Order: sequence, then structure tokens, then C-alpha cells
Amino acid sequence: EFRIAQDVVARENDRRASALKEDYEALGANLARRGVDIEAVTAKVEKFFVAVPSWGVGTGGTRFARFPGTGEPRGIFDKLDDCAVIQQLTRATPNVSLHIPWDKADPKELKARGDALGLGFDAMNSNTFSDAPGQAHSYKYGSLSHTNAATRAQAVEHNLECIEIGKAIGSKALTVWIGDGSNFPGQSNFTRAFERYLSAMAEIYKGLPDDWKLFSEHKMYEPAFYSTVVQDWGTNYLIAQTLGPKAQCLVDLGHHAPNTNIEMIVARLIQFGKLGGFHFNDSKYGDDDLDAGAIEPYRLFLVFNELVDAEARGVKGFHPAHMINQSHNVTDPIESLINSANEIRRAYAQALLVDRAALSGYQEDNDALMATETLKRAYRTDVEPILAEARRRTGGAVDPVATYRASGYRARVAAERPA
Amino acid sequence: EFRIAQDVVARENDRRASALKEDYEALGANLARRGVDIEAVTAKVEKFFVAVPSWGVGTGGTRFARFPGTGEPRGIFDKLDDCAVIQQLTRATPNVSLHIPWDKADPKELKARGDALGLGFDAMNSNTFSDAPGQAHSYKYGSLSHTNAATRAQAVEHNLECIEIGKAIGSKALTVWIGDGSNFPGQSNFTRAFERYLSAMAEIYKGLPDDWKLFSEHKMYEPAFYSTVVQDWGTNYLIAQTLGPKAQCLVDLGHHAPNTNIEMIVARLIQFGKLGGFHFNDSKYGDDDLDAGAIEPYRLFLVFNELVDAEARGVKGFHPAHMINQSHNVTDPIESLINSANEIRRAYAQALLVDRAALSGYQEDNDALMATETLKRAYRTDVEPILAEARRRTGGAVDPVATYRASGYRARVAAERPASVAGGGGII
Amino acid sequence: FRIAQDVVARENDRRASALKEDYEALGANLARRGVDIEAVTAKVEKFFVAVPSWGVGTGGTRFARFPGTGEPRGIFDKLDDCAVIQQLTRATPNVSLHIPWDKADPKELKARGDALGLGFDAMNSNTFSDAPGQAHSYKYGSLSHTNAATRAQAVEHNLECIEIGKAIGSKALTVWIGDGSNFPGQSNFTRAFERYLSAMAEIYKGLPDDWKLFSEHKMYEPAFYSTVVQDWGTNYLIAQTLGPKAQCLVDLGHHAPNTNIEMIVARLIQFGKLGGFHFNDSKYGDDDLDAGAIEPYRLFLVFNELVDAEARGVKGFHPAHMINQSHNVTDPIESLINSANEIRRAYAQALLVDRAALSGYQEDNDALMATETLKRAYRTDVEPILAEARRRTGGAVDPVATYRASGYRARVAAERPASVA
Amino acid sequence: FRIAQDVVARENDRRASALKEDYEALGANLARRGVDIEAVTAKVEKFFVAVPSWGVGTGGTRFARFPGTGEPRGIFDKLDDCAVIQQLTRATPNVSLHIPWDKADPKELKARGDALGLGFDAMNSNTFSDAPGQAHSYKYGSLSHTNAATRAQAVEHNLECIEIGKAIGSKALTVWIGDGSNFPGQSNFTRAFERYLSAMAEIYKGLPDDWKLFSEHKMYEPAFYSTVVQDWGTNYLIAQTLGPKAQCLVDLGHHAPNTNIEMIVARLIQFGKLGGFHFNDSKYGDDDLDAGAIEPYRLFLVFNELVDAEARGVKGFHPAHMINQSHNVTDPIESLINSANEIRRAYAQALLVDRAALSGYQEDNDALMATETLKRAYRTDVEPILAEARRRTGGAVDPVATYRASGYRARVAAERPASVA
Ligand SMILES: C[C@@H]1O[C@@](O)(CO)[C@H](O)[C@H]1O
Ligand SMILES: C[C@@H]1O[C@@](O)(CO)[C@H](O)[C@H]1O
Ligand SMILES: C[C@@H]1O[C@@](O)(CO)[C@H](O)[C@H]1O
Ligand SMILES: C[C@@H]1O[C@@](O)(CO)[C@H](O)[C@H]1O
Ligand SMILES: [Mn+2]
Ligand SMILES: [Mn+2]
Ligand SMILES: [Mn+2]
Ligand SMILES: [Mn+2]
Ligand SMILES: [Mn+2]
Ligand SMILES: [Mn+2]
Ligand SMILES: [Mn+2]
Ligand SMILES: [Mn+2]
Repeated sequence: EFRIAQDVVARENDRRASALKEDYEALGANLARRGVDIEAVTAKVEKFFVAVPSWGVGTGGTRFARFPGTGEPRGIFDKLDDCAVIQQLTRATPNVSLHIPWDKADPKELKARGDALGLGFDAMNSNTFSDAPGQAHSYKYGSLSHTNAATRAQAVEHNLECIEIGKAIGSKALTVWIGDGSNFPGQSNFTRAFERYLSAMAEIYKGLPDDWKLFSEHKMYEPAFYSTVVQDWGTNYLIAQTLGPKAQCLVDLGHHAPNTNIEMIVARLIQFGKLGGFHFNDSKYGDDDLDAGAIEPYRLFLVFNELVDAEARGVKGFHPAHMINQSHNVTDPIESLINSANEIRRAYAQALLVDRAALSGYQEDNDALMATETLKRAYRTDVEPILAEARRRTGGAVDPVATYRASGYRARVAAERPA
Repeated sequence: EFRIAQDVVARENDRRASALKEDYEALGANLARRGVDIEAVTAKVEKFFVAVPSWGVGTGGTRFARFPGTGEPRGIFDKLDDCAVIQQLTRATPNVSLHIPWDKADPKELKARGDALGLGFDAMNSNTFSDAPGQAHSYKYGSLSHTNAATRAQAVEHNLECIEIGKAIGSKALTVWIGDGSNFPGQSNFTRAFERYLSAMAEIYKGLPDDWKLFSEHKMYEPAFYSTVVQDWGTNYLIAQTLGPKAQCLVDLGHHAPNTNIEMIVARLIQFGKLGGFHFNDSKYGDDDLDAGAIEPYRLFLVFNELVDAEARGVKGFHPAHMINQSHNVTDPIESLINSANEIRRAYAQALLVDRAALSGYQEDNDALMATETLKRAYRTDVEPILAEARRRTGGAVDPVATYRASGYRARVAAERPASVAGGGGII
Repeated sequence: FRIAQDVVARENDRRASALKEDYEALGANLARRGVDIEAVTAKVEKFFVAVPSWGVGTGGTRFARFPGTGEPRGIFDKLDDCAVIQQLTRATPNVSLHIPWDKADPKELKARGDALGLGFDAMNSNTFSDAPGQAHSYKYGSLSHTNAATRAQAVEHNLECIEIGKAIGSKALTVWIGDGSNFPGQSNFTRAFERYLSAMAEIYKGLPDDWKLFSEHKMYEPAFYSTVVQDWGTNYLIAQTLGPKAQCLVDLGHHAPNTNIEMIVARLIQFGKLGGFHFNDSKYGDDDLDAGAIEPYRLFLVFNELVDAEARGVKGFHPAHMINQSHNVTDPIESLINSANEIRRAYAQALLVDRAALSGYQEDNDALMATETLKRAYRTDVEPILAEARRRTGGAVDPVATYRASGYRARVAAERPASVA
Repeated sequence: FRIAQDVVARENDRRASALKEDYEALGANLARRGVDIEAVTAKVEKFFVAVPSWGVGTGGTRFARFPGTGEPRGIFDKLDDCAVIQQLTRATPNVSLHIPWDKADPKELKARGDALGLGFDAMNSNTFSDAPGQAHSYKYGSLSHTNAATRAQAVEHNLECIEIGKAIGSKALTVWIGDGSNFPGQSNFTRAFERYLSAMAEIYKGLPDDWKLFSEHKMYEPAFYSTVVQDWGTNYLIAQTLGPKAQCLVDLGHHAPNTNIEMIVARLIQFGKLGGFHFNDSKYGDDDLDAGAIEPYRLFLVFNELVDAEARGVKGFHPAHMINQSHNVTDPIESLINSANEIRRAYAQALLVDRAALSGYQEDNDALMATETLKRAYRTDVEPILAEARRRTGGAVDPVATYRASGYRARVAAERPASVA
């Protein structure tokens, strides 16, 4: 089925078709002069997918307040319905990331709804950073690394349950992010807490299917404000290496210390085969969870530059999971996810334009200026025509947000859902 | 009234009296050899007070979750009862800061309960960073600087109501902290938003009694994640200078960019007569709101060093409002506030030990090493005996938290108040 | 001509066809967006940024300096090199001098400038290092030093900078000092600032009627605990205290991690104290890297504030624009060329912003479309506009390629002896 | 003896009475706390930290260097000054050399060391700067340079450092390089690291059976975009890859803002790769300030992790301790004296932590009492312990006071020619 009327999509596409043809043909000619086939780029772009977070479909908030908009989803099924719009218009978000227990519901019904909407499911996300109804042990002082054996056991069991749910809907990975840490010096013994965490994760790994991957995710701080067990990529590497071949590291762009060179972390994990996936978003201060590329678009391009270089270097078996992990506090969640998915494809497309042979030459000759200008020649290229054409050719909209607004979807769900 | 039984306080004090006498006498002898009269220090420490936040006695949380403890206060009345315990045991927190509309209630009752508990009221706190039930205009996109005139008017009226409540309870100041800002480049026109904020604040200023002060509080980020209207002390100064004599700047320790020299900001505000007050807490990453001094005790000392320097140079018209502004997510709120107030008095006491004459001499001759060592000689001094003796002589506890736990207060209120439930924090 | 005209023409012709195709395509796209590319190119052709005399030589860190070939031996060699940057980019007609590094007969400096087609921007004083024969050391400070005689010496140095500037055509003095402390207690924050204010008041008295005095803040380095002029708040206090001729200079790399710099720019403009800019890029500290090489969007956002000021009708707004960088691992001339290009790039994109649309989205709190409105401008590849601007004004379509084709570096390497001691 | 024995004795007797009072008072307080002050003093007396030979000379920034009087020039003058620090603090018996700065006949160095009562700690190689006559420049890197001959030259230099070390009593080589990039694209992150690992493997082969190889990470400077060995994660990969003799060196000021450094220390210890420390303090970047002058609690928290290990004697836990600072505005000897003091101070306080009580509060999740347990130790003024340890071992009760009373600085100023009177 189609959440957005096909006639609206056709209408809004035809309205912008002439201009797109002009821009696409112009870009094609420019690229041809640069020895690049625009068709080959568009072909790869229409194959690039990034998962949308079920929890980012509703309006997000801070510890100070939540300001919901109209037609907020009542649950996971409404969320899937809204995710269907993002995929229909961008054609870059075929899979949805579920969060348990936030999205707990009959797995069979979830799969049924997903299939009907043309949506698949990406990595499952466990939640032991908050307490659920009737929970025997609280995670106030931790979960997988809690000092209490029974609490760690309960946390392990929760993760295994997430795996069961995922196996029923077609998910092939479990992402584990916990808030475990301390707010005061001395509250936790750094090493003992990490030892407890490794032991618990070993139990989860033992219950991990052999066609699944286990992603551990580091974060410098929040909710813990003094120390965090899985605080950075170094600790994360130790975890993945210790657990096994199926265990890898997930890199969330907003989880690093100020000024960190994140693209280098990406390169390092790839070199040692532990880059499991990404959580895309942008930020300026902390884990701001803003729309991808809205603050620092070049950094996003530089991360993708390392991914494309890995392919160019001949790295094998490298298929990192791509997921958006954002909070939309002051915009229509659907529009933000739409443009964020767009921005990720934008950075990817520009990375594909880098003249790898030229760059390699400038790197070997230590021609720093031309090496950086080689990256800029790709990054400065406005690939919007490629992104728009890719969408058009695949059933999407030339201008996703414009078509979304022309459809009146928000007003529609606002009337179908409570205030 | 005595939230904590006097027999328990006396008992727990006598149990530690012998050791305290020994430590106090030893420190007194050491200070004497250093030309300092311990009695003079203790006398000033007993008179140093810092306000406790009414909302601080309840367990706090993050956007990810909240894990309330037992006996959580139901409202302002329960909160005042808990604050009374902090004051009784530390004798450093006689005043409480209210937040509206969280603590809205009959002013007469608030004053009556405060007087009965031996508590006064510090600066009022307005709230236009969240929406209340039945509110006509949302603050989602701002309040005092919102693009919608009616929304700014509503925010102004709210602040004026806070002043009215404050006058009725004995308060003499209004602290204004808003989340106003943007999460995306272009969303807000920096200049126009600030102009709107200034115009609205001018209206609030007009409602200030002759003996009141208006404190604007800067914050680098959160809830706004790209830009914030009142983002730093520079913008804050422009605000205070523009509004008038009654307008000053409030400095919250955890509201600055990484590595910022906060003690210099304090000095600058004092120099230009705009240091309105402080919001004490500690942090390591962002506006962590941790227990004061639990992370960087020396920084707290350095801030107080600037305060004592001004307090010693007879800086006239210098009465900065001191307040604790913390969130207690993994401890008993009352215990943390107790030790936080203690740490603040600790930093103050150590600042009092600094040999100002010696320091000035080393500054003039550019003797950096001895200048810094002069501060360290004061900071390295364990003033706990002075803090404990000050509490003992004023009706407090030698060891506040030990006495608190010995009284069984938490278990008591846990049995009198309804149970709470853990839940999310606001992310979804 | 530092670079042979036949080389510039040859390299321009080689790229003319492609430039025509790209410029005409961009023109059509902009026309569809309601923008006149000719109007934008006409404005870009007139955007100038000053080149630092000290940036034409290779820079270094406290750990090492690795000079290249043909390093300029003095200010005259430096001006000759700056002439190359102006000839090829046509965006750097003025040079910033630093005293005493560039001390020389003002008449000779002026004569060399005129001969090369170069002017002089704001003068820069230096009381963050000791020169020979100095009666007092600046080890513990200069304008804010505890010793009155030392402050007096620093004041006289700044006045000498003004005298030199008056003779060569300069109209402003930029004052950046390292004054601060490395240890808590070493300095009395307030007294040090008062000392600074008194000294600057004396320097202000020496300013001609049409001159400006720019004070520059910096969070740290060389002082690692406190710095007298540490941020824009202190800087504003200085400017407001000194008078109408005193304004603040904003150096992009002098702010705390994560600082919203573009907002500082907006605040200073609102209160009429934005004197000028020191452009460069950075990732960690005051890295002094080529402008826009690290965070091109931030550079655009700063220019967005500058263009908005013009749109709001701010009167008498003529901020000074200067590049302040250190080239440690590249040919200084090439980096300055591309840095000047990046600055014009950000400026050009700022001009493309549909502010009519932006104002509507801001009023309606449509954050998504507001940010997308800025992005539609920023995502636009304005290189064809920059290249055409150069073609029309005697510059090179591809400045660095032309510079390399000219063999200029090898030429000066053969003419200039490398320092041995 | 660099410092006259009569001066040391005189300045000790002058402060003996007060010390007796303070030491006894602290001893009584600790006894009421179940702690034997003597056990602490005995351990403090044996805690040593190496002094950098280059640390006794005045340091500077990229903007300027302001030398003091009697600047030591050459390793011999430097060792003479280092001897003063050891004589007065008794906490710095070993000196760390830096090659080629300290190049000299090994037999002569060893002889001078023995004569002054000084030993030698880890050797430090230098491939972050170019020495005269050098065949290949390190401008674009050293061990990870793209040019094979340059990497070979860097490897040979490090092997030479090992040979010098073997001749003087050293048992480790610390490798810190500036290798990195200033621009995105300049370096291929992975290939540069591959080259580094291969080059380090060659240096590893030259290590005697009882030697250690310490690689040191640094976020930035001299590289301002990326650094090959940028953090502890990369450092761990290096040490684990090279072998048992390879470990990581943690320099306090080489981390990103807000980093929890004590956790990094704990992680390295758990995996047996904590080779040693480079002590100093900072507020902004790699400020290289006097240890504990800015954040004394952080220093204590680092030592809390060390003592937690020293108490149990963890496998592979025998960290080398070294001071790595730059003294730009103080007498280098005085700063090193007080820095070594602060290091012993933090160690002594960490020794006071009631581990049993702490472990209990950690298991019960009593965060408030757990942190208060650390504070009870940290708030304790251990100066009497540090002073008594010095007095009992031939040092000075008040090191800096004795240093000034001796007139040493004026003495060496009279023996050493400055650049200018
Ligand atoms: C939504 C949650 O946010 C995190 O990035 C933690 O900040 C994690 O990846 C998800 O579980
Ligand atoms: C509790 C609130 O927190 C703030 O510090 C803002 O972060 C403000 O001072 C109070 O209103
Ligand atoms: C080159 C110098 O560098 C500064 O930016 C200070 O860091 C100043 O503007 C100039 O004097
Ligand atoms: C003195 C040098 O400084 C470093 O810390 C690098 O910043 C290194 O450890 C030493 O070689
Ligand atoms: Mn994430
Ligand atoms: Mn996150
Ligand atoms: Mn506050
Ligand atoms: Mn706050
Ligand atoms: Mn500058
Ligand atoms: Mn600078
Ligand atoms: Mn080091
Ligand atoms: Mn260093």
C-alpha cells in the first residue's frame, strides 16, 4: 500500500521534472569532463540504504521538556506507518530499527505490518538503561555490569529476549548500548565493572545466532557523568576482540569527546575488522542527536570517505550496518528523517566522486594541498540532481519534503490520532 | 519543629566529640604557627549560607530515565520538610529557592511552613522552558524571545507572577533561565531573537520592587543544541548592563564551554558590578549537575578565592546570592545536598586561609611559583574540623550524613509518602 | 609581473571551455532560483581579504620548523610573494605588516607596495616576544605587566606601529598580546585587566581621526591558565571602555571547544564592535590551518551573519578581513591562494541565500526549511563564479595550477639564500 | 654536593620544630583512622619519578622563549641542575635523556651521572625535528613517512638511542613522534599506521631481553588534523601488535577535553600495557604545566588507580614514572622540585584510602560514601609525611626554601654566559 497518494507523488514530480532534467544533464556533462559516469554513481546511490529509528518517528525531548506536535504516533504500528512514508518518498530507508521494550508487540504482527508496508527490520536494540513495569531489579546502578548478580542475569535475559523477537521479524543483529557507569569518583571500580560487563556480554554472545552480529556501542558520557563502562572506541575494541568474530563495534557520531577525529576511529576499526556499523546524526556540543549533516556536513563526508577508501584499498567482507539515530525535538520527525537520509546519501555520493588514483598520488608525494583539494573537488560537487533522479527512478519524490507537505499527511494522521 | 530528633543529634555529636576536639586543637595550633586565629575562621564559616533548591530534594533524572528512591516528596510542602533537615544538620542552608509553577501554592502557607521549619526563601525561579496544563501558548520554539508577541507576553506575565509570589513570601530576587535558542543553523536570527529577549526582559524589570534584583543566567547549550540566546557571560553582561542597576548575572558552574576559566568570569563580573549570584554544582562533561566539589574541588576553591579577595578588599555593595543547583540521580538527595553545602563551606574556609599580603607580594614581583604555592598552602589545609565545629556550635551535626542515616529519616518519610515508579526521561 | 602574463593566459585558455560550460550551467540553475549570477560575480570580484606578511614564509610549532626552498629573507621578499597571490587570485590587494618583524623605512615599504600593486591593511604590534636592546622583557606581560616602565615601553611600541602605518597607508592597529598567567594566583585577574585598560587608553589617544584600534581575544596560548583578553566578553568590555574607534577582532581559532563563533560575530555587530576577522581553520586549538580546509560550513555560517547584517541595513559596517594562518607543511603561497579562494567561496554562497524565504521560515518557526534554505546556498558549487571573477580581473582560472606552471618557487629558491644559523 | 650541606642542615633545623608538631599531629589523626603513618612514610621515601634532562632549561611556545639566568646548555650543565632536584627532594634519582639533544660520550655521561648520584631512565628518540646534515627530512613524518629511506633513517636513529641507553644503564626507549597530517586527505590513515607498525617492529627487534619499548599517544600537535598515534586505543593496538616488551605511555596532557584519563590508566593496567606516565598538568591543551598546579584531584584519582594496583601487584604492572613539563615562567629547578612533591603528595594520599571500606561501598552501590571514602584520603594534608621523608633521606624539609637560601641560581648564572647581559 501507499501512505502517500501516488497521484500526489506523480504531480509533485512532474512539477519539478524539467528543472531536474536540466540540472542532471549539466552535472552529467561536468562529471564526464572529469572522467566520471554519472549513471554509475546514480546506480550506486539508489542502492544505498540506511535504517530509520522507530523511536525517532515521534517527537523527542530533553530532561527539561517534551513539546509533542500533532498526530504523534500512539505506538510501534503507527510508527511503522510513518516510516513507510519516509521510505516511499526517499527510497533510502527500507528497514526500521526496533527498540525493546518500547516497541514490544506480537513479532508476527510486526512482520506482517512491515511486509505490507514494504519495510524490513534492521538491528534490534536492547534497553537496560531504564526500568520497565513489573521489573524485578532496577537498573538505577547499572545492568550488564551491575554489582548484583541477579540484576546482571536479568539484563542478559532481556537481551536474549530481544534476539528472539528479532529472529521472528528478520533482524540479523543486536545492538547493545547501556548507560552503565558512575557519577562520582570511587563509586565504581573501573576494572571490576568492566570485568562484570565482559562476563555478561559473553553470555549474550553465547546465545547469539550464528547468522547474527553483536554490536557494542561506546559513549563518553550521559546518563553517567563521571565514568562510563563502554566510554570510547578503545574499550569498545577490547570488548569486540574479547567476545568473538561475531562481535563488532558500533560508532555513533555524537558519542565522542570534543574535537575527536572520528573518521580516524572509523579507519582504525576497519583495519582491525571491528567496524560493525554506524549511528548517524549531527551535533555541536554533546550527544545532540540532530539531523545528520545539519551542523558539520564535511565531517559526514570524511567518514564516508574512509568507507569508500576501504573498498578502494580492497578490504573484503566489509558491509557495515547503517542506521540513523536522532531525536527530533523541534521539527516534524518525518521531514527530519527524510532530509537526514538524503544527507547521508549526499555524503556517500560525494565520496564516490573522489579521484582515488589522483589522491593516492598526492599522498605518496606528500602534496598535502593537492590531496586535500582532491577531496574538496568531490565534496564541493552538488550531487542533489543525482539524489533526486535516484529517487524519481525508484518510485520516490524529486523533492521529498515538498511532496510530503503537499500530501497533507501530517494533518491526516493528526485527525486519526489523539491530541 | 525538629525533623531530626534532638537526642539523635546530641548522641551522634558526643560520639565524635573527642576526636573532633583533638583535630580542632591540632589544626588550631598549626594555624597559630601560621599567624591565623582558627576562631576567626570558624566565626566566618558559621555565617556562610547557600540556598538549597526545592526541586533538589527529589530524585532527578536524564532524558533516558528516572530512578526515584523511596519517600519522594509529593510537592513543595514535602520538599520544605526535607530541606529543613539539611538546614538542621548543616546549618548552612537556612533559605530555599522556589521554582514556579512546580512549587505554586498559597503564599501564606509557604511562609507559614517556612517560619515553622526555620527556613527563609531565596531567589524565585521562573519556568518558561516547559509547558504547563491549560497553557495558551507553547514554549516549544521559545518564550521571552519567541517570534510570537502573544507568547512573549505570556512569558512576561508568568515572570511577573513569580515576583508577586516572591514578595509575599520574603524573596528579594527573580532568576531567569530559559531554554530559548535553536537546534539548526538559520532557524533563528541571532540578533532579532536577542532583541526580542531584551525587550521582554525590560517589561519584567519594570515589575521589580526597589530592593529586588533580576538575575539572568547564561548557558552554552541544552535544551538548545545549535545556539542559545543567553549562551555565555558576554551576552549576559550585555543583558544586565542594558536592563539596569537591579539586573545582574548569575553564574552556574556547569554552564560553560569545555576548559573555560570560570573564576576569571567571576572576577570580570565583580569588576563591573554585575555578579548577581552563583549556582553551585560540579561537572566533567556538560551541565552534569553533580554534587559540588565531587569532581573538581580545586576549581571550587579558586572561584571562592576570587570571592574572598573581593570580600576582603571591602568591595562595597557585594552580596552575591549563593545557591546550589544540582540533580541527584544516584544518591539520596538530602545526603548529597548536605555534603554539597559542606564542600561549599570547605572551599570558602580554605579561601579565608590565603595569606592575601603574601599573595599580593608574589603577584607584584611576578613570583608565579610562590604565588601558586600561597594558594595551595590554604587549599591543602584540611578544614573539616572547622566545618564540624561550626555545625556543632550552631545546633548542627559533627557528621551530618552519619546523623541523617542514624535518625532513619528516609525510612520514615518513605512510610508516610506514596510510592513512586521509574520511567523514561523525555527522549521519547 | 611576478608571474609571466603568457603563463596566465596559457593556463586560462586551457581551462576556458570547461569554465564556460560550468559557469553557464550554474547561471541557468541560479536563474531558475531567481538569482542573477552576474550580480553575484560582480560582488565577488570586489571582495578582498588581507594577506599576512608573516604567512608567506613557512611556519612551525614549538617542536620544529621545516622550511621549504626559497623562503623570503625579509619584508621585501615577502611583499614580492604577496604580489603573486594578488596577481593570481585578485582577492588580496592588501598586506598586513607585523612590527618589528617587518620594520623598514616606511617610504621604501610604500614604494615597493605601489610598484607591486599592493596596499597595506591593519598594522600588527608585537609585545609577545623580546626584540634586541629592549630595556624591559615581556616575559611576564607587556601592556598589563605589573611594572609601569614595561607597560610604558609596550605603549611606545604600539605608537611606533601607528606612525609606521600612517606613513604607508594603513588605517588600523591590531593589538594581540600573550599577557596572562600559567598558574592560579600568579596574576590578580582584575588588576591585570585594569593595567591593560590604562595602557590601551594611552594607545587610543595616539590614533588618527580615521583610524581604528582592534583588540583581539584568545582563550589560551602562550598563557596556559588565564589570559587577560581571553574571550569576546572581555573584548567587548575593552572596546566599549576605550571609545568609538576601538573595536574587537575575531580570530576563528581563538575560541573554546564547541563555541558558537557565528553568534559572537552577530553579538558584536549588534553593538557596533565587530572590528574585523582573522581567518583560518582549526580542529583542536589555534591551529592556524588553511581557511575552510577543516570546517567549510562554519566559515559559511560566519559569512551568513555578515551578509545578514547588510540585509538588515546595519550602518557604517565595514569589518576588516584578514587571513592569519601558519603554513607548516605546504608551499605558503599556494595555501594563501586557496585560503583566499575559500573565503570568497563562503562569501559567494552567503550571497546566494534566499533571505526573503529565510525570514518567512524564521517567523513561522519552520526550523527544517530555515536550515534547508541556508543549505541550498551552501551546497551550491560557486567555483565557476570565483574562477570567472579571476578571469575578468587579470587573475588565473586555476591559481595554484598556474603558480606551479610558472615555476615561481624554483625561481625564488635560486635567488634566495637559505638561512644557515 | 650541588647544594652545601650546611645550608640544608640549617634550613631543616629552622623548620624542624613545626614539622615535629605537624607530623605527630597527623600521626595521631591517622592512628585514630587505623592507619600507621610510618608505613606510609616508608613507601613515600621510595617513590621515584624521573626528571627530563630538557626540563631544567626554560621552555617556550611557538611565539617566544624567555630564558632565565644561568640557563643550562648541554647535557653536562643539565645533569648538574638535575642533581639539585634529587639532592633536595630525594624523589628524582634518575634522569631521562633525549637524543640528539643530549648527545655525548656514553662513558662520560655514565661517569657524570655516577658522580652526581644520578641514574638514567628511559631514552627518548627525536624524529619530530631535523638535525643538521640529516639525509632525509621529517617534515612529512618519520616512522610512518611514505618514503622508505626516511623510515629506515628513523628506525636507525631509534636503534642508536637503544645503544646509548645500554651503555648508561637505561632499560627502555620511549617513542613519541609528530607523525600525522594537517589536512583531510593528506594522509591515508590506515596506510600511515601500517607503515608505522612495520617500522616499530624493526625497532622492537633491537630490544634487549630486559628492555621495554614505550609508544606514546597524543591527540594533536604538531599535527593539527590527524595524528598516527592519536589516542590510547591506537596505542593499545600498537603495544599488543608488537609484543610483550611493548607497552603504552600515558601523558596526562595528551587527551581530548574532558577525557576520563584515570579510566584509561585502569584499562591499560587490566590488559598489562601500562608502560609508564608522563606527569604534568594542563587546562587547555598539552600545556605542560607543573604537576597538580591546576587539577590536583585528577592527579590523585590517577594515583588511586595505581595504588589499587600496587597494593595487589597486578601482572605486568611496574610502570615507569617521568615528569614531562615545560617551565616557561618559573625557575625550572623550583618547578621540578614542587612538581615531584605534588606527585608524591598524590601517591601518599592514594595510600591513605581505606580500600576495604571503599570496596564495601562500591558493592552496595553507596555512591556518596564511596566518593567520601576517596575524599577522606584526598583531603588529608600529607605535607608532613613528604617533608619528613625528605628529612630522613638527606633532603630538605622545604625544598624550594632551601634552594633559594643556597643562592644556587645566582651561582650558576655567574658560571654560565647568557645570550645577553
Ligand atoms: C536511542 C539510544 O541513543 C543511543 O545513541 C544512546 O545515546 C543508543 O544508540 C540508543 O539506544
Ligand atoms: C534547574 C534549572 O537548571 C538550570 O541550571 C538550567 O540548566 C536553571 O538554573 C534551573 O532553572
Ligand atoms: C600571528 C599572531 O597570531 C595571533 O593570531 C595570535 O595567536 C595574532 O593575531 C597574530 O599577532
Ligand atoms: C618533550 C616531548 O613532549 C612530548 O610529551 C610530546 O608532546 C614527548 O613525550 C616528549 O618527547
Ligand atoms: Mn546511538
Ligand atoms: Mn546517542
Ligand atoms: Mn542554573
Ligand atoms: Mn543547569
Ligand atoms: Mn589572530
Ligand atoms: Mn592565533
Ligand atoms: Mn610526553
Ligand atoms: Mn607532550
